[PDB]
Amino acid sequence: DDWSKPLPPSERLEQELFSGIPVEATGNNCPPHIESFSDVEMGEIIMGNIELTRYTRPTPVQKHAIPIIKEKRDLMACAQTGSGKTAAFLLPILSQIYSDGPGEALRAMKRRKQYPISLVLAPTRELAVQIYEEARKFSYRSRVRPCVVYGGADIGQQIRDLERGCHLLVATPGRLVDMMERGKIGLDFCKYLVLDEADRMLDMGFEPQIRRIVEQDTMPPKGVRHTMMFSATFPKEIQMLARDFLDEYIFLAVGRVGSTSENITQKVVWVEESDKRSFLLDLLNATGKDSLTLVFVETKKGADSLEDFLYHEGYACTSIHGDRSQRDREEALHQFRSGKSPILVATAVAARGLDISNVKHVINFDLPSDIEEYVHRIGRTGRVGNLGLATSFFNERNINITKDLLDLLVEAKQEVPSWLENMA
Ligand SMILES: Nc1ncnc2c1ncn2[C@@H]1O[C@H](COP(=O)(O)OP(=O)(O)NP(=O)(O)O)[C@@H](O)[C@H]1O
Repeated sequence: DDWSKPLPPSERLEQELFSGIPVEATGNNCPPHIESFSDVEMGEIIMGNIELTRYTRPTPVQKHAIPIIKEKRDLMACAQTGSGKTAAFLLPILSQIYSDGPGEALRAMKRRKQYPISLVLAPTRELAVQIYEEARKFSYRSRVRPCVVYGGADIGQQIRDLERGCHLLVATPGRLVDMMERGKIGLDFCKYLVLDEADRMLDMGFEPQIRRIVEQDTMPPKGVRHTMMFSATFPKEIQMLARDFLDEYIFLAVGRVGSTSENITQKVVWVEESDKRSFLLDLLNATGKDSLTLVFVETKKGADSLEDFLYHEGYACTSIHGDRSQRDREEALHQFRSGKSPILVATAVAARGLDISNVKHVINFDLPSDIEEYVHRIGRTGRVGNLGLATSFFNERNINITKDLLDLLVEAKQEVPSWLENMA
């Protein structure tokens, strides 16, 4: 049929969905930015819903982003959160899908295995749900049916949610890979790809999964598909990712991009191995007892030992490791956001692809051997809006990383221990 004409409204539905500065651009032929949602005939379903959704003027991001996207041009955008980046890609993407129609491929087959027209990859359940909920707002009265899947939840209901129809898919990388291997999702006709919060997805170690999804499967190559990345920070691993996934794109930054962090306090202390346990105890005693704490250690043997130690000195802690049985799983995780056990001891490898959310204090009991992993770990601080904290224990075992750590601290505008320079 037709995908520009709105469907009959449902009043049951609207009450559900609808509860009441410099900018830099870098690249060829970047189409001029925009006044108001009115320039570019998005189409009725969009502004129909735009007025429903309280949006009055697009956001600074939404405004350099939405036209670039509508003009079939890849982009790499940097913006702090609360900047309205979600609607920035959802609005124009969905607008196109409404105008162009499902597409001859899908049509030619109109259950079970689904082929999404658009794939949005998100780091966490919380953000994935967020994107999903606004997708519903802007797909209301359309024949586009969005879905969301994520880890740390029953896959059975998700699978069945998929089989009801899925044109726009929001997903955490680990769960999407699970769906593909199960034959539930195919990317053969995916025409729009979005990596929201890319830097964080890399911090949690989703890169192998993301490269499985994009590069190693049936997903249309760049130039054919339209690809968009949104990232707070812009590390080198991220510009390499943009190099590999994007095609002659436009670069956007509203506030100027910090290389990393900006909402984490960073504190390095010299602590001999002999003293780490006592030092940790002091750190924890100063913790706002409700605040969640993540403790990284090097080996599993070390993770079980420390956690054992903490539990007997009477702390509510849990461990995630791999001498551990696989479904103690989220049980450890699930106790973490519960506040039942505000201290989680873990190895970096055992925390790969785990949505360890709302962590206020990250403690590197042991430091990794490269600065890139160090960036990954302190990346587990939670919210944007609220300053987070990263304390690292350092000694002679960590000599190799002084200069990298020193440069990072300087570029992050953090206090530099006066002995650290002397070590380099
Ligand atoms: N043009 C707009 N006018 C008013 N409010 C808006 C506009 N665009 C988005 N918002 C609201 O701003 C809030 C935060 O923006 P959102 O759509 O979540 O993107 P975002 O916050 O930049 N991405 P993230 O920070 O990771 O959550 C939401 O409640 C949106 O409904």
